[PDB]
Amino acid sequence: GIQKRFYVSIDKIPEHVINAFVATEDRNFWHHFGIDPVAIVRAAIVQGGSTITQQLAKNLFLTRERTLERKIKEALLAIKIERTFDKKKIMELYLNQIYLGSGAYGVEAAAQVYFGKHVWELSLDEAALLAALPKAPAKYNPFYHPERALQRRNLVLKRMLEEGYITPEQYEEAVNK
Amino acid sequence: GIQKRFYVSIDKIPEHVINAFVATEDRNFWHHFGIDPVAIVRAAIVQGGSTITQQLAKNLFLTRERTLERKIKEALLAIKIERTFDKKKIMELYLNQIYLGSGAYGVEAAAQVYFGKHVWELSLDEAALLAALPKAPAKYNPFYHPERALQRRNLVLKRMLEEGYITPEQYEEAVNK
Repeated sequence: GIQKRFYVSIDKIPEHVINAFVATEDRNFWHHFGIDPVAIVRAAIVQGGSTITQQLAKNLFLTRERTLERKIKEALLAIKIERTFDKKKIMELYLNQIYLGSGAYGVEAAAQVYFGKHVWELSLDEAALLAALPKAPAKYNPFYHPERALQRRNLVLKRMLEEGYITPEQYEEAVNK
Repeated sequence: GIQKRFYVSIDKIPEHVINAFVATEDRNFWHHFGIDPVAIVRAAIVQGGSTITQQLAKNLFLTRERTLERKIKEALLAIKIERTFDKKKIMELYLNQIYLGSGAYGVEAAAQVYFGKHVWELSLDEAALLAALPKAPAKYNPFYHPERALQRRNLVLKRMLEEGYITPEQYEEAVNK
């Protein structure tokens, strides 16, 4: 098996993990149609970028190209995908394919590599750490950059708090874990 | 909802339906890697064509193009998909997106439109009918071409028999339903 090991359906994935990934990478994921116009504009201002669906598309290309052309092929695919499968399913696929450093593909493989346990056994702070990796697994890998990894984790937590996915009490406890 | 209505996970889909689709469209689906070299060659001889994974890719393009270029973009996607998700999952996705005529997308929407019931409530002969549609939903639609639809159904049954997915007794009973 290439790395197609450890697939877990959406219904067995913690609300905290889903929310951590949404708040951090595509805050308005549940409502757009593949691409986020507002996000794209609000991005120009100050970060920014793609939607979860786009990141999923980006990884369906056998090649690792980044031209402007490819970015459009991604957004078109993203849009078509959104017309074919629902949000919970897209979230499921995305979460199980995403590279999270240390040879870990998907939330499950990650939960074990980083916390010796199952994704559904993860705490809030443990979920926040996974969501902080996608941006750059190698730059924020807790194994050798526990410092950048840590602050980016608390940043995800701060994001989740702003989205209302967790309470202030829940926030204070997590950032100190 | 566009048509993203009626999604059913692989584990709730009858062995007869899966097998009917495999035997008919990608006999050696469980063992290839996205494309089937032997199938492609054995195809030239006498039919032939793509793998289930390829058909899935073909439908992730917002456009309905058929150039040689697009056929290659499909096979590359197919190959990448196979390296990302396992067979049972690919089968799940494919089966839920495939157009089967009469506005029906996926096996579920099909089971209802054609047999007023749920995919898991389908009989062997009912499963054989669904597998006969992908080739040309409009050419074999039971609603207006019950004649072509019928013989192609029995052809799927004959295929399933040859693959050993059903017994001779099971075959005789179905072709007469």
